[PDB]
Amino acid sequence: MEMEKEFEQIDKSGSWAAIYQDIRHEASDFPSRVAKLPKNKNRNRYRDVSPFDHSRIKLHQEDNDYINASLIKMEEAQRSYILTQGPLPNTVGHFWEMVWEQKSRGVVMLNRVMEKGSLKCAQYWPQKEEKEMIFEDTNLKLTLISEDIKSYYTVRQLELENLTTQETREILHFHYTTWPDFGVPESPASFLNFLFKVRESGSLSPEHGPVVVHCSAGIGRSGTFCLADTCLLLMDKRKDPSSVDIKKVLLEMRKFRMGLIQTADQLRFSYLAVIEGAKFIMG
Ligand SMILES: O=C1CN2C[C@H](N1)c1ccccc1S2(=O)=O
Repeated sequence: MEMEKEFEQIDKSGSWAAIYQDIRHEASDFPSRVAKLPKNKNRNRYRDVSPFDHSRIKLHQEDNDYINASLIKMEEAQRSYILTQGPLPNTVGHFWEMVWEQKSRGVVMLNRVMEKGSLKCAQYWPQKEEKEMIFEDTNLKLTLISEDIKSYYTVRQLELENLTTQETREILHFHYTTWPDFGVPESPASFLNFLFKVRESGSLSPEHGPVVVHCSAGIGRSGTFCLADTCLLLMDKRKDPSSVDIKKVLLEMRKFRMGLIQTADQLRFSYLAVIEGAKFIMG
């Protein structure tokens, strides 16, 4: 079926939970043996969210190459994304090592450091120009260059230096700051505006390594971001845009990381975002 009318048909019939459970039943199951090794316990935020072995990002290190991060490679859309958990106190150096080694231009953050009164990720970037951060375990230096605070999101320019070679690179930090503590946003308009700002920066384009996208677990909000982006790109590429099937795209993405889209409300919000986004694109 088309999307917008499949949408109204699920709303009127109140069957979002059943649609979402079908997706959960049909989703791929692949091994995640490296994630579960005892030496990696303090590298995982949640025991039930792990990268598959076949698609995990490897650190360029001989001691321990493990990080909780996955490469989502979308072949028809010609887009790639790295989806990862919010960094832990003992993995902030690994996180920036990955950004460096994979040649990413941008980092997309969809959570606040504290939500619901608990810590959802480490404070992994510097908050003041004159107070830079040094990660001694991976030999990197990180400096805040500029910050632009808007009503729904903040954009930061950061300098990452490999202290071993003295090479430097400019990294863009795109921080969506207004996702509610409970539920999903009422309108997709500010999320779409944010997606378009990431696109306009070049951070999603083939002349760079894959964008790094995270929330707390790196599957819910993060899944919503890449699902909406890929669906909108396919609608621009195909002769028949009504052929884009959001449930099929989501199952393709779940071949590369488990659990993408965590609730039926997140699934409905993804539909809404793609539907509204397709109208603004045209033309
Ligand atoms: O509260 C935490 C802090 N760490 C990351 C994660 N959650 C965890 C989970 C199991 C054992 C140890 C750890 S940790 O490394 O202390």
